[PDB]
Amino acid sequence: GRAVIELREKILSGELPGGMRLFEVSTAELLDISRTPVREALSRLTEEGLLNRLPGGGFVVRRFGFADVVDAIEVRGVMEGTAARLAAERGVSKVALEEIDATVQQLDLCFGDRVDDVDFDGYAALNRIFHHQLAALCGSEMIRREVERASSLPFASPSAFLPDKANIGAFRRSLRGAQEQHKAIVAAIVAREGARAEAVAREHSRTARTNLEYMIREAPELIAQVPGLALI
Amino acid sequence: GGRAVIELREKILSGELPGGMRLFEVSTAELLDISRTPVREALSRLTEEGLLNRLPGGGFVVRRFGFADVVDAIEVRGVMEGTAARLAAERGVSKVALEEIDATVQQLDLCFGDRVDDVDFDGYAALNRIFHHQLAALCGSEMIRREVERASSLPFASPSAFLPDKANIGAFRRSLRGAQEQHKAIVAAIVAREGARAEAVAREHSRTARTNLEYMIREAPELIAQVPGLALISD
Amino acid sequence: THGGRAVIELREKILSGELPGGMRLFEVSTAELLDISRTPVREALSRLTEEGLLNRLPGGGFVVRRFGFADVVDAIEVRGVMEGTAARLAAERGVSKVALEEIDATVQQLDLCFGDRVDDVDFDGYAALNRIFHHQLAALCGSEMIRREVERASSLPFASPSAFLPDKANIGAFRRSLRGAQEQHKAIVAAIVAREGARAEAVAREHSRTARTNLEYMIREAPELIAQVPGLALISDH
Amino acid sequence: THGGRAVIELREKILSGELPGGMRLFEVSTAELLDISRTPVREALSRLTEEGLLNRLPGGGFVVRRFGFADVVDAIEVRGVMEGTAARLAAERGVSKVALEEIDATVQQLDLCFGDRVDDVDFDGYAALNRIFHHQLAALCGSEMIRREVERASSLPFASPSAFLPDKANIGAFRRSLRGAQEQHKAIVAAIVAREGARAEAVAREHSRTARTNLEYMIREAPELIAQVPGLALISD
Ligand code: NA
Ligand code: NA
Ligand SMILES: [Zn+2]
Ligand SMILES: [Zn+2]
Ligand SMILES: [Zn+2]
Ligand SMILES: [Zn+2]
Repeated sequence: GRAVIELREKILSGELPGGMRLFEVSTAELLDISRTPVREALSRLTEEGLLNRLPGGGFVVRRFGFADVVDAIEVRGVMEGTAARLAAERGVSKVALEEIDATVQQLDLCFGDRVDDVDFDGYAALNRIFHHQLAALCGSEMIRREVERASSLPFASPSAFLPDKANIGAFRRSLRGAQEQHKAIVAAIVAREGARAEAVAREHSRTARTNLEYMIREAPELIAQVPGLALI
Repeated sequence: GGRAVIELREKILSGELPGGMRLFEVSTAELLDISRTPVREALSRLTEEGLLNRLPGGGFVVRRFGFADVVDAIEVRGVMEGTAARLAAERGVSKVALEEIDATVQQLDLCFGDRVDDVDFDGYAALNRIFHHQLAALCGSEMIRREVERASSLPFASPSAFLPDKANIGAFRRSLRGAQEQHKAIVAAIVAREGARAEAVAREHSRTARTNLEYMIREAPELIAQVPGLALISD
Repeated sequence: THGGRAVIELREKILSGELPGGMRLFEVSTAELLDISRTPVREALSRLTEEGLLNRLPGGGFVVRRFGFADVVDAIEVRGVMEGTAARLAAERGVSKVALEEIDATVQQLDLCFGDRVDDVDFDGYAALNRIFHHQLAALCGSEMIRREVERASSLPFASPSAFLPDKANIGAFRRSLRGAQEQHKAIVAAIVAREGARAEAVAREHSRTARTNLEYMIREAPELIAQVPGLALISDH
Repeated sequence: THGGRAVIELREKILSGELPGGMRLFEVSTAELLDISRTPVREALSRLTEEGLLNRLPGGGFVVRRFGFADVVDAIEVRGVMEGTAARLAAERGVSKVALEEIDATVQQLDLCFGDRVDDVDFDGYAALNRIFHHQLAALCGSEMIRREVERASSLPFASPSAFLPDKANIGAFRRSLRGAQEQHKAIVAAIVAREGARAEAVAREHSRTARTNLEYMIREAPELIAQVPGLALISD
């Protein structure tokens, strides 16, 4: 319920920092909520990967460094590469293929005549749809939920490195190449080219890594706009 | 908490608590005859393990599995183990971690005799668990170790799942020779910084469990009941 | 040399379709047709067999090799596979400071070909520097055998890295495609520096799909460009 | 034919190391050495340049190509990469019922070369059937260009499937066993049937990568033997 939302907000803002131990009574007091919803909130946020359970009881706010962000992006890329390869090997229905191709055609409409001209917000929304469609493309529920789970951490999400404030020249310029990769993923799946589909979908996740590296080096003010990046 | 986890897992895997059954901490506490505090932890831990799903309106639901789920889970474990192998090959491995896994590989070789059938199956199964735990931790990333171990958390996704004690038969002992050659190649590829090879061999290695599953279905159906949760699957 | 001149002339006659696919060639008849001595012709026939433009027949003579669209696509695929091999081996084995500095310089020069508009691309400069980049990539791991085999896989007129970048292909659609191709050049070098062999191989192999896309664009949208790629106009199943 | 006999004799002399790497060969002096006419010697020297055993010199004539241990390893690497490509393309494009039946028959026949003990292996039977399996794999996708390039990548004596099998057998050089090699043959076919291109490429590449581990063990651990082995004696190191 609302206990999950409030607790999640306090973890993501760094208010409850990594390594902080949390107990049902002391957390219920901190949030000013009953123990029953707090119990559910602590357990749900362990399942989400924001907290770890301690031996002997209680919870601890999970610590994330830059290396964890890079590894989580790498795991999303590996899992998205798996969804793409399995769709290419097993085949995709006419309908599912038509839907993902429609999203790709829609994403092309985000790009103007100059290298800088990109509808950043439209791209970010359509990009989420494309990645959800790719995760479900092979028709396996197990694959879909594992791909979605690898994309569940705030900084591991496909549109995590495209926040509203990152609508700048350098990030927009990068989206052209990223969209060419969306097209190649679909073309490889259609052609039953599993190795290519996996290779492009895995490489595509290096765009978020390259963006993260740009935020660290050239635009540190952007770090705070990425969900989860306030935890680092 | 841990005892509640064990008992609840047993009741799900036996089909006593069938797929689609809604569970609550009060009714589960009553059924297991355990306090609600350990039950609450057991329900949440078994959601993380993938045996239960949380319901939006409260409570939990026992997850249902088909043959396709078993095959996909093994595929995901192999993909993740392939990732651990590639990252250890690209990033490098400490002298100590390398010495430890190599010791496991040397001990695994001692399980094989002169005849194709002469195989210490039980020794192999125990050392195989160690080898796969060492591989998950090899690159030194806690995030990778955690995600590889999670991928191996389903009863049928585990590296040892398709090596139950009763599967100690000719056909299985013969297959272990090639599986051991794959363990050696994984370590050799990592040492040589050959990431593409390390990933390819570790991913292929997981196909051994898929072949074992297919052998159980077609040639030895009596073995199905030896793999946790496999007997419940109807397709 | 007399041998090298016979090679040039004979290659020109094969690529123009003057000596069509399936035509049987012998020393005497080739020497007569080129109006050159038998000694350089013998060398030219053997060198063009090694290049893949002729096949040896059981009997001492040769035959002009016939190519279809499937051959063009497979040749580009083999180049991408071999360039992916050169990239992976450079990433696994390591690259010398000097070789890395040289290929980084080519990548930096290639970036200078791109302007502010998606269309603003120095096409001719890109085509020349692209050849250098691909020669440097073939030699990057330091193996002579690998360099030799990668170069051979890039030896057909339509399998070469700048085959699908003829001077007349300097049009909007091609200039826009070069931006993504250059990002791939950068990623190949970055993956090699990071010892990321799987990534290096994946990007280098994907990079060769740019030529395949250029080919498909020539067939569907710009048929006038087909005749600009050596030997392409001969192919009847485009 | 006179030409073909000159090719065979010259190839034998290069492979044995009798004509070592770096040795310059000229038409008249080579014709005198082999005791053969001018016309067949021209064909032999040109054919062996096309095969990659000789290189042409800038001023005219030929030179026996030098191969060191690093060249052997790189040639096997190129072979594995090309065979991995043949396997992946067969898996992606699909194979006919007939071609699949033929290659599966070869795999079943290869099982017949194994006895109850690890050392109980019919090496000569295995070598012959293995060559067939690799020829069938190269042609499986139906592309003449791919078939041709895979065969070219497998043509150097030390990169050829089934090369030096009795020699490896003598010294226990099957570090990756022949049973493991046969399990890889089965997995290649199974991956192609299943349209699993990434798996087919990975297993076919590993199949050759492990063949190089075996040949490395031999060259390094048996130097006293390789100087008498045709196809290895020519190695310069
Ligand atoms: Na409950
Ligand atoms: Na309800
Ligand atoms: Zn995307
Ligand atoms: Zn294992
Ligand atoms: Zn290029
Ligand atoms: Zn073989």
